[PDB]
Amino acid sequence: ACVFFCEDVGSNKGAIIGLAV
Amino acid sequence: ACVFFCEDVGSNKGAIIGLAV
Amino acid sequence: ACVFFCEDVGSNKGAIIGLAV
Amino acid sequence: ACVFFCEDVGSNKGAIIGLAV
Amino acid sequence: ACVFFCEDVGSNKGAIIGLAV
Amino acid sequence: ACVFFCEDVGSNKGAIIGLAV
Amino acid sequence: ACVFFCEDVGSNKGAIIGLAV
Amino acid sequence: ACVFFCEDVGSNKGAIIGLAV
Amino acid sequence: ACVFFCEDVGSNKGAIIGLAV
Amino acid sequence: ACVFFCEDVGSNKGAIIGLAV
Amino acid sequence: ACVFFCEDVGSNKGAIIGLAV
Amino acid sequence: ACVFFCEDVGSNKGAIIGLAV
Repeated sequence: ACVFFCEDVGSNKGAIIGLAV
Repeated sequence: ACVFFCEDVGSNKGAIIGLAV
Repeated sequence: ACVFFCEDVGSNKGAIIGLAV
Repeated sequence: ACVFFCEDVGSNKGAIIGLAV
Repeated sequence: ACVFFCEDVGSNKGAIIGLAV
Repeated sequence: ACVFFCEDVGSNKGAIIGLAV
Repeated sequence: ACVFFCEDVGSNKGAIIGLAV
Repeated sequence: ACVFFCEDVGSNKGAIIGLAV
Repeated sequence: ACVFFCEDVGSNKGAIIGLAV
Repeated sequence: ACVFFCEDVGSNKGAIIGLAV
Repeated sequence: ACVFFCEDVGSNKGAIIGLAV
Repeated sequence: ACVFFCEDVGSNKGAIIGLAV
């Protein structure tokens, strides 16, 4: 899998986290 | 806006994320 | 302290975050 | 949205920047 | 000086670049 | 192209690498 | 090729960018 | 798990890769 | 706190370092 | 020595790793 | 060995650098 | 100019810093 660096929609500040896809 | 790499306050968690400002 | 990159235990969508250790 | 680290197309410049998607 | 990672307003794609301040 | 961070399929020790996509 | 981080000659606001060398 | 950035001893160039631990 | 990248005042060889702000 | 972030030549793999020089 | 991104102790300086371990 | 990420020889720990060249 790969890590996407995306805003967390489950965060009221749209913090950019790593998403493991 | 800017993206800064910061520890998210308010917790013990120690998470460092991209904050959009 | 150092910046670690770890899976966020508890997160429900396989998140990877910086961590201040 | 996500931020990817990509070479900006269309040029010779070779610039790599954060693209917001 | 420091490098801020910010959207370029002189870019029609808001590409995130390093700004030297 | 963009820099992706993905697991290295085939690698025997769970390696994560940049990938030029 | 390698990712270099260099000042963008020509840019009018002291920009620093990745560069594919 | 976390990603350690370490030389690969299974590489004759000691390339630094992400190790998933 | 956030990771800034700044010139190291005092350093005699134009060093750029992370800075915990 | 320096660490550069480069695509490892010789292959199709597209791996980008830290090279020590 | 590994490279970690850590604040260098012993000072007020707040410098974050790559430590080789 | 560009930033090289190199061990500081004026450091007894060979810490990797950004060198402005």
